[PDB]
Amino acid sequence: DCPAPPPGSPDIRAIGYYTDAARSVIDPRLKTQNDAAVKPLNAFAAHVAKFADAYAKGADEAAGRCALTWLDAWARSGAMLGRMAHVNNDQSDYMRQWTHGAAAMAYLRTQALASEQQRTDIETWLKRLSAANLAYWDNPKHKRNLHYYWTGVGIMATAVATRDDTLLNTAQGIYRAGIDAIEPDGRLPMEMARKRLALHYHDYATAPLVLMAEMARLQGEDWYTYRQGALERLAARVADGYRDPSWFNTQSGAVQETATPKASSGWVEFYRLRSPDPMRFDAMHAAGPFQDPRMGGNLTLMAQEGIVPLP
Repeated sequence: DCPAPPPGSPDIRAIGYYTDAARSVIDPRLKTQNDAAVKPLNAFAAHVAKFADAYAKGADEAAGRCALTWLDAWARSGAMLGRMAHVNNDQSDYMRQWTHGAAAMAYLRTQALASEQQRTDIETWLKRLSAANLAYWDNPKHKRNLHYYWTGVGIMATAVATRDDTLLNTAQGIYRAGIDAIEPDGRLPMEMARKRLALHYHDYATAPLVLMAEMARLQGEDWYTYRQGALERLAARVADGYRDPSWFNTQSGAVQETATPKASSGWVEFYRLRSPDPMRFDAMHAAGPFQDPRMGGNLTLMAQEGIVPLP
């Protein structure tokens, strides 16, 4: 019983909700308007990740076809390929980057059940989404923070699913841009300027880089070896900050919000299997399970069973 797919409009009109210069203080009304506006995008992502999780469970190919049913529908309608709105900020482009990621991840781990018209429809739609998100960064005034790192997620999964080598090289450049931006002390300067949200924005910048390196294993490449030691410092700062936020308080100049690891912090399931000091990540691991549609669904299960379940 595959549920009805929601409509896939070409246009996205998301609304920025930050009111300060450091983009750290949130307007309740401006947030609630954005959520309702992006609700079809947030609903599409959660279901296709859920449909991928049920397929990964085993003995549930219908769930796998259900995710393809949803992806095919948004592919043929040209979803997210139309007009991008800039109310206050570029939130619409950011939502296109996340939803394309969730869409690509759901396709990457379910494509084994795809039909030939489902392949042409979804892969073509995934490639134009990859191109549209990429060209957005050609304006050098768009500053390449975690939204740039998150852009590589949809491109990387599109490249592994379609064996597109140019899209692979493009995603690799996004990943290496993130690793190269880490300072010797393990900080990300554009994420440290977020005042009370410096720890949250260091944590959500680590997730796209971990997921991209984990998808590189699927093509037999170990991207964790690029400038080895840098990613460890940034992940170590995140884990330490959840235990004691004093370093983020000093370097950001503002006391951090008190929040527990959740959702995209599930990159720690993947990275604890790789770190030279995996016990630093015990406390974050204990806060699981971890699921995030923008990263493919359940991160604890994918960290144990692999990202693509064997057909």
